[PDB]
Amino acid sequence: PFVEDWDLVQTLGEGAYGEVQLAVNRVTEEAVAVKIVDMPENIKKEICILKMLNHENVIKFYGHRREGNIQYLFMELASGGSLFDRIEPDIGMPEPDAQRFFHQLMAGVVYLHGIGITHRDIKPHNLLLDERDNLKIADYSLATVFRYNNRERLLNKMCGTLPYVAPELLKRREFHAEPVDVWSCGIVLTAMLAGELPWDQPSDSCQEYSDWKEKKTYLNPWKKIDSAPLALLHKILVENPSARITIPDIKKDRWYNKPLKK
Ligand SMILES: O[C@H]1COC[C@H]1N1CC[C@@H](c2cc3nc(Nc4cnn([C@@H]5CC5(F)F)c4Cl)ncc3cc2Cl)[C@H](F)C1
Repeated sequence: PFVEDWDLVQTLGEGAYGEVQLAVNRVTEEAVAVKIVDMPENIKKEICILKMLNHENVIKFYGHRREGNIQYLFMELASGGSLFDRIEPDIGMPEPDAQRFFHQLMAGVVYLHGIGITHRDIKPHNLLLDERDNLKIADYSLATVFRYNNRERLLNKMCGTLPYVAPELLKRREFHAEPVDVWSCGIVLTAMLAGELPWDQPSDSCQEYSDWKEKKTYLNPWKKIDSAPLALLHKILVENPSARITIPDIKKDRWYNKPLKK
C-alpha cells in the first residue's frame, strides 16, 4: 500500500477507530506516522485539535489527505516506541528514568491545559518516545476543549481506560477536566515505579482502591515504591478532585525536584 508520495511500511498500532502506519517518503526517505481512518463529527473535531498542537512533548501534526472514504492523519514519528514497552512487568523502571519521563509528561499536560485541551486518555500506550528518549503525548481522538474564551466547561462524557480513570468520572454527573488528567498521570507514575496497576477501577467495589484509601501502603504496588515518590502519589491519587494536587503544586513536590542519577 501507499499514499501519494509515502509508502506504508509497518503497522505501529490500532485503536477504537483506525490503525497507525509508518510511512517512508519515496523521494526524500523521511519517515512519518499516518492514522488511517475508515468512514464523522469526531474526525472533524480531532483534526481541529491536532492543528492547534505545537509543543516538544506533544505529537506534531503535519496535515491530512482525503481519498474517498479513507483519511490520512500525518503525525510526527516517535522512533523510540511507547513508554509501555519501557516498563518491565512487576519491576517498572529505574527511578531517574521515571522522574525524567514524568517531568516531560507534566510539560505536555501543562501545555494542553494552557491551550484549553484535555487529552482524556493518558496511559503508557499513548505516551510515545522519540530517538533522544523524549516523551510525546499522542492520540487526540478522545481530546476535548474544556476552556474556550477563558471560560471553563465541565465534562460529563465517560471516557478513558478504567485503571487510569479518576473516581469522579464514575460518581459525578459533571466534573472538572484538569484533575482527571492529573489522576491518570499518577497511575502512569505508579506503573513506571512498580510495573503494576494498583486497581482495575477506582470504585467502591474495588478492594485494592479501598485499601489505598485506608493508607495500607504495606501492600503492592506501593511497597515497591520509595517514600519520596510515594508521598507525591499520596497527593495525586486523592478521591476529592478539589482536594487533589494541581500541576503547579506537583512542580513544588520534594521528589519532583530531587536530583536522581542512573
Ligand atoms: O496502543 C493503542 C491502544 O491504546 C493506544 C493506542 N495507540 C495510540 C498511539 C498510536 C500512535 C502510534 C505511533 N507510533 C509511533 N512510533 C512507533 C510505535 N511503535 N514503534 C515501533 C516499536 C518500535 F519503536 F520499533 C514506533 Cl517507531 N509514532 C507515532 C505514533 C502516533 C500514534 Cl497516534 C498507536 F498506533 C495506537
